[PDB]
Amino acid sequence: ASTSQVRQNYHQDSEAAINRQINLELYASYVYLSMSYYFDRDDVALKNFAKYFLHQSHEEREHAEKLMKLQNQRGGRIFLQDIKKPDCDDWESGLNAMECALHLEKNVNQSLLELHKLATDKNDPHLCDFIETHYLNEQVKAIKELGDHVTNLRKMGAPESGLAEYLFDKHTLG
Amino acid sequence: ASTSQVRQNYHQDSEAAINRQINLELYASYVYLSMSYYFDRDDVALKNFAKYFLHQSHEEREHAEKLMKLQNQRGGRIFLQDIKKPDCDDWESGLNAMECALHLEKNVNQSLLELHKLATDKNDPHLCDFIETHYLNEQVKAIKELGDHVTNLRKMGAPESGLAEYLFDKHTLG
Amino acid sequence: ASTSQVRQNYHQDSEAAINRQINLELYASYVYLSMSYYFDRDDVALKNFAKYFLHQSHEEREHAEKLMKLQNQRGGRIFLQDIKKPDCDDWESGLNAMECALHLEKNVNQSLLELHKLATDKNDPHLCDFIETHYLNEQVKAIKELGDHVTNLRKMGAPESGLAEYLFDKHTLG
Amino acid sequence: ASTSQVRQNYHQDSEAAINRQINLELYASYVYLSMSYYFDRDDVALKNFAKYFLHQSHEEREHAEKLMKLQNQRGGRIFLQDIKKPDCDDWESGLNAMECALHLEKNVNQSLLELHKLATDKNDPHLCDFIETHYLNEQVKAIKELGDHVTNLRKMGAPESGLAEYLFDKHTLG
Amino acid sequence: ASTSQVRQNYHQDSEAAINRQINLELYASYVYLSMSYYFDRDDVALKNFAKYFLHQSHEEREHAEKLMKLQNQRGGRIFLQDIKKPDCDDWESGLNAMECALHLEKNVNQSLLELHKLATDKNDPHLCDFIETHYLNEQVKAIKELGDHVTNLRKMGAPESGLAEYLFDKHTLG
Amino acid sequence: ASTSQVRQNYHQDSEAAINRQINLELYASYVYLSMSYYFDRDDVALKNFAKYFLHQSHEEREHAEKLMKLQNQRGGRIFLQDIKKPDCDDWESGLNAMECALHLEKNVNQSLLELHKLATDKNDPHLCDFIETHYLNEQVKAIKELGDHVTNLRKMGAPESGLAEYLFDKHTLG
Ligand SMILES: [Cl-]
Ligand SMILES: [Cl-]
Ligand SMILES: [Cl-]
Ligand SMILES: [Cl-]
Ligand SMILES: [Cl-]
Ligand SMILES: [Cl-]
Ligand SMILES: [Cl-]
Ligand SMILES: [Cl-]
Ligand SMILES: [Cl-]
Ligand SMILES: [Cl-]
Ligand SMILES: [Cl-]
Ligand SMILES: [Cl-]
Ligand SMILES: [Cl-]
Ligand SMILES: [Cl-]
Ligand SMILES: [Cl-]
Ligand SMILES: [Cl-]
Ligand SMILES: [Cl-]
Ligand SMILES: [Cl-]
Ligand SMILES: [Cl-]
Ligand SMILES: [Cl-]
Ligand SMILES: [Cl-]
Ligand SMILES: [Cl-]
Ligand SMILES: [Cl-]
Ligand SMILES: [Cl-]
Ligand SMILES: [Cl-]
Ligand SMILES: [Cl-]
Ligand SMILES: [Cl-]
Ligand SMILES: [Cl-]
Ligand SMILES: [Cl-]
Ligand SMILES: [Cl-]
Ligand SMILES: [Cl-]
Ligand SMILES: [Cl-]
Ligand SMILES: [Cl-]
Ligand SMILES: [Cl-]
Ligand SMILES: [Cl-]
Ligand SMILES: [Cl-]
Ligand SMILES: [Cl-]
Ligand SMILES: [Cl-]
Ligand SMILES: [Cl-]
Ligand SMILES: [Cl-]
Ligand SMILES: [Cl-]
Ligand SMILES: [Cl-]
Ligand SMILES: [Cl-]
Ligand SMILES: [Fe+3]
Ligand SMILES: [Fe+3]
Ligand SMILES: [Fe+3]
Ligand SMILES: [Fe+3]
Ligand SMILES: [Fe+3]
Ligand SMILES: [Fe+3]
Ligand SMILES: [Fe+3]
Ligand SMILES: [Mg+2]
Ligand SMILES: [Mg+2]
Ligand SMILES: [Mg+2]
Ligand SMILES: [Mg+2]
Ligand SMILES: [Mg+2]
Ligand SMILES: [Mg+2]
Ligand SMILES: [Mg+2]
Ligand SMILES: [Mg+2]
Ligand SMILES: [Mg+2]
Ligand SMILES: [Mg+2]
Ligand SMILES: [Mg+2]
Ligand SMILES: [Mg+2]
Ligand SMILES: [Mg+2]
Ligand SMILES: [Mg+2]
Ligand SMILES: [Mg+2]
Ligand SMILES: [Mg+2]
Ligand SMILES: [Mg+2]
Ligand SMILES: [Mg+2]
Ligand SMILES: [Mg+2]
Ligand SMILES: [Mg+2]
Ligand SMILES: [Mg+2]
Ligand SMILES: [Mg+2]
Ligand SMILES: [Mg+2]
Ligand SMILES: [Mg+2]
Ligand SMILES: [Mg+2]
Ligand SMILES: [Mg+2]
Ligand SMILES: [Mg+2]
Ligand SMILES: [Mg+2]
Ligand SMILES: [Mg+2]
Ligand SMILES: [Mg+2]
Ligand SMILES: [Mg+2]
Ligand SMILES: [Mg+2]
Ligand SMILES: [Mg+2]
Ligand SMILES: [Mg+2]
Ligand SMILES: [Mg+2]
Ligand SMILES: [Mg+2]
Ligand SMILES: [Mg+2]
Ligand SMILES: [Mg+2]
Ligand SMILES: [Mg+2]
Ligand SMILES: [Mg+2]
Ligand SMILES: [Mg+2]
Ligand SMILES: [Mg+2]
Ligand SMILES: [Mg+2]
Ligand SMILES: [Mg+2]
Repeated sequence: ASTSQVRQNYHQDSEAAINRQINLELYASYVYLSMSYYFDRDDVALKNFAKYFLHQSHEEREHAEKLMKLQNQRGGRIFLQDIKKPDCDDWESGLNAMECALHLEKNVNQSLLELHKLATDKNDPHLCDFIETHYLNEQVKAIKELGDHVTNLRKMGAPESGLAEYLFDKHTLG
Repeated sequence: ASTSQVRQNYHQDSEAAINRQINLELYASYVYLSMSYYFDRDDVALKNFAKYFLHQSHEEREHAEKLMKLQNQRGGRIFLQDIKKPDCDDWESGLNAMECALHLEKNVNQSLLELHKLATDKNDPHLCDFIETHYLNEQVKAIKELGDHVTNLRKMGAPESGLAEYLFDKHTLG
Repeated sequence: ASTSQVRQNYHQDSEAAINRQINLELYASYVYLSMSYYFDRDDVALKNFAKYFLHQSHEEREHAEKLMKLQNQRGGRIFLQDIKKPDCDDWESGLNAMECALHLEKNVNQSLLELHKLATDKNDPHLCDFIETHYLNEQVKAIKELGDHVTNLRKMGAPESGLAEYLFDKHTLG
Repeated sequence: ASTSQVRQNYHQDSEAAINRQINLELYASYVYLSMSYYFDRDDVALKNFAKYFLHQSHEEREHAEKLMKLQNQRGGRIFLQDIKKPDCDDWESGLNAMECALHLEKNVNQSLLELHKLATDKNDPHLCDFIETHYLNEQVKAIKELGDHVTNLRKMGAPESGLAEYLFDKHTLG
Repeated sequence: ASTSQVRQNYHQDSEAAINRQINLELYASYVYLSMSYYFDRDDVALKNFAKYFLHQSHEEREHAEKLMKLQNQRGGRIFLQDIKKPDCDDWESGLNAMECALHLEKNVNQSLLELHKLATDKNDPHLCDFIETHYLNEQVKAIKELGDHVTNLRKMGAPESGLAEYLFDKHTLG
Repeated sequence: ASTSQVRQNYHQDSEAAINRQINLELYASYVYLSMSYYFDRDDVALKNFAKYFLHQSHEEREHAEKLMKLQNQRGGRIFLQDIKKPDCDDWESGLNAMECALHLEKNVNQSLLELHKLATDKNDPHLCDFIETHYLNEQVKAIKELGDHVTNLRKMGAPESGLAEYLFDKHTLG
């Protein structure tokens, strides 16, 4: 029951919201892992799409670990939940995977914006600064990058043009 | 429906057993992640226990990735399931965590031995060699290491001796 | 007549099966040599297809040499047969050559799997280990690579698109 | 009485067979030590024969140590027996010593093949892989090398030609 | 049917004669491969004879490849035939193998001299220069080397003297 | 029967005493090998005790080899006997093993002192110098080191204190 010796200005609602965000980052890690190995299939065979999404996957795990570190720094207690399987097994195309990644990153951003609103409501400037420093601009850059990629693949003629996804794999992701 | 152009001598039962093993490796990764951050709590504060279990966690993710690579190499299709949360939130002590890790690694080994029996039953010598090369001796070394650690912590007087877990953290894990 | 001073646990059927496999590896070497120089024709002119298949050809010769070394290591006696000319003089296209190479590598794999079954039947664990160590995973990687290449060429629009085979030559094989 | 915390899938018969093999490797070490110092006698005086057999002797000790390490890795218990003196004090000639070494290495190989059959019978794929990885191909190479040496010494005119054993000592073992 | 865009002054008889020579070079490659592994037998065991003939074998493959390159350079079309097994399985002795290699190299030279006569008859100075530059002096050097080796082995007392072949292996081929 | 051409001032009793000492050094090597792998057990798990005794074991083998070299230098003839298994399978504790090693080294020293008395009685100053140079001060240093180790382990509270043996392993043997 008794309070952590380190805990100060750290609301129970913020503690719970941080545990929810840890789960979402691990979910995103899992989604990108699934997408990566789709592109390693012998009937898809786009190795730089596979490498790009595997790197994305490793970055999400790092995002989760930093939130776990934060939870302990502030004297909250980590509570883990199941990591749900991704919505899709078959990602259809390079373009569709990039569109799904854009959607994932905007949903993660919306979660972080809700987290920041809560930290603002509870007058937790350390937690506001943590989210702003480590997460919000990373999300803005990730979303911009994925939008750029979706744009190029559409302009090149994906997903009908297998030549488009092949040349994008070599010139943008390679 | 139609068969992968690469698939040869790769039974549907082996394909399914590989997907089950991918889930178990990701589960083990999650268990070690949970254990790691327990030792980063301000009321536990054993930083080399935390580092040791985080490294274990990263190794399990690599074990899962190599099985995903194998699935595609042989022309099977990855099917992911939810990654269950670990059995414990509170791991009690350095000794208890090490005993739980020993139990986890023996359960993963038993799964791999069942997988090898199936590959033997289906006359899949490539899959037998894959399991023997990349997994069986890694498990034997992991189990031996964890047994050694449990032995030292017990002999030192853990878990009642907080001095024992502190000195083990510095001299064996540091 | 009299037995080799080194021979131990090496069945006459295994000895004969090794000589058959030596011939098949030299045949595969010859098939890839033929394919290589097709791409060096002035009316085909895909230099990285030519280089890729020449390297394949040199690797098959190395596969044959290692089996010849094995035969002598175990005290069997090499018996050579004619190396048959390849089935084709004209390989039609980059895509068709890659499809023929995939077929060749799956036939060589099937031969090696029959060889392993025989070594298992004759309780020859050294020969089983030799095949697993030096051949089975090399075949699995070769087949996966060729499947990936066939997939990309088809998606790019080969064989009708001469642009597809030209750009594949530069970006994947170059 | 109670079971090792590490032990899994490790039959008592395999444990005993490993202890027998440890003794045989130490015996082989002793045989090669005896042979080495025969060639250091002032009335034999073949220094590269002496060096060759001393290196052989050190390799057998390493073979024994790795089996001792395996016994503990799998949670079996080492049981040592007397190391019998070699069959001979006087090895007669370079050729006779090489013929005795060929016989020793084939007997050690036969022991390892019996060990592998037992591990196969007890469905111990880790132990099968251990024997295949560390022992079976080392034996095949050792036996082939000794056969080659016996062949050269016989062709040169040993053991009647002291010139043959002298020139072999310099050109093959030196 | 229609003519290569590159073809100029290249008679159909020269084109056919080049295909015959490609087969003979691949045959010679095969003969030297067979001879090499004879010397790797445990009951022959002359490792520098084995290395010498393996290098010879690799040089013949290079001779064949350069003729394949020539065929395409001049706009002819490669036509491959079966590579016949060597005349012998058992080469008897170092001296006999060297005598067989001398005979092989003189037969290859006679083929090249017939090829040059044809190129002269068809007023093909490029093909005459190609044969003179890349083949005729290589044959003269190869034949002289093999004659020197046969001479030394005979003078040393081969094939009855196993000491002769052993010392030649070390001092000339080593 | 007839005498070695090198033999001078080398009594048959000294020759026999040297063969007895060769056996005792090989016995000591075996005792330290057994002790080493006791500390590699998963239920003992003191890796620097294991390393220390393995090094001791290798030093005893070197002691035996130097006596074998001496036997031949002086024109005596090596006669080997069985190497008896150690008195213990289970060495109980770090302290007990160190006490057993102290006892072993004092027994080996007593043997060497008897050997020196015999060499003195037979007026063999070369053999006296050999024993003094290579053995007597090595024994005195070994005995002093083991006494120091026994003293520290007792003062630290071994064998009841598992913490004592763990910290000794790290700070003295590590
Ligand atoms: Cl608070
Ligand atoms: Cl609160
Ligand atoms: Cl990464
Ligand atoms: Cl605030
Ligand atoms: Cl940023
Ligand atoms: Cl940006
Ligand atoms: Cl920015
Ligand atoms: Cl391009
Ligand atoms: Cl299949
Ligand atoms: Cl199936
Ligand atoms: Cl790591
Ligand atoms: Cl099988
Ligand atoms: Cl391993
Ligand atoms: Cl280990
Ligand atoms: Cl190991
Ligand atoms: Cl046999
Ligand atoms: Cl047979
Ligand atoms: Cl190459
Ligand atoms: Cl078997
Ligand atoms: Cl491989
Ligand atoms: Cl691969
Ligand atoms: Cl691989
Ligand atoms: Cl068991
Ligand atoms: Cl049992
Ligand atoms: Cl050595
Ligand atoms: Cl098995
Ligand atoms: Cl090996
Ligand atoms: Cl070999
Ligand atoms: Cl080898
Ligand atoms: Cl023309
Ligand atoms: Cl013409
Ligand atoms: Cl070469
Ligand atoms: Cl002319
Ligand atoms: Cl030249
Ligand atoms: Cl010359
Ligand atoms: Cl010249
Ligand atoms: Cl004397
Ligand atoms: Cl005397
Ligand atoms: Cl050492
Ligand atoms: Cl004296
Ligand atoms: Cl000293
Ligand atoms: Cl001292
Ligand atoms: Cl001193
Ligand atoms: Fe994230
Ligand atoms: Fe794992
Ligand atoms: Fe300390
Ligand atoms: Fe091959
Ligand atoms: Fe051995
Ligand atoms: Fe040639
Ligand atoms: Fe000693
Ligand atoms: Mg959620
Ligand atoms: Mg990202
Ligand atoms: Mg709480
Ligand atoms: Mg669900
Ligand atoms: Mg989507
Ligand atoms: Mg910033
Ligand atoms: Mg950052
Ligand atoms: Mg499961
Ligand atoms: Mg691990
Ligand atoms: Mg399916
Ligand atoms: Mg649940
Ligand atoms: Mg537990
Ligand atoms: Mg291994
Ligand atoms: Mg590995
Ligand atoms: Mg065939
Ligand atoms: Mg290949
Ligand atoms: Mg035969
Ligand atoms: Mg035909
Ligand atoms: Mg085909
Ligand atoms: Mg096997
Ligand atoms: Mg392998
Ligand atoms: Mg290889
Ligand atoms: Mg025995
Ligand atoms: Mg050896
Ligand atoms: Mg027992
Ligand atoms: Mg006896
Ligand atoms: Mg003998
Ligand atoms: Mg191997
Ligand atoms: Mg080894
Ligand atoms: Mg011909
Ligand atoms: Mg030549
Ligand atoms: Mg034509
Ligand atoms: Mg014929
Ligand atoms: Mg001939
Ligand atoms: Mg010239
Ligand atoms: Mg040249
Ligand atoms: Mg004694
Ligand atoms: Mg000592
Ligand atoms: Mg005597
Ligand atoms: Mg006894
Ligand atoms: Mg004792
Ligand atoms: Mg004195
Ligand atoms: Mg001194
Ligand atoms: Mg000394």
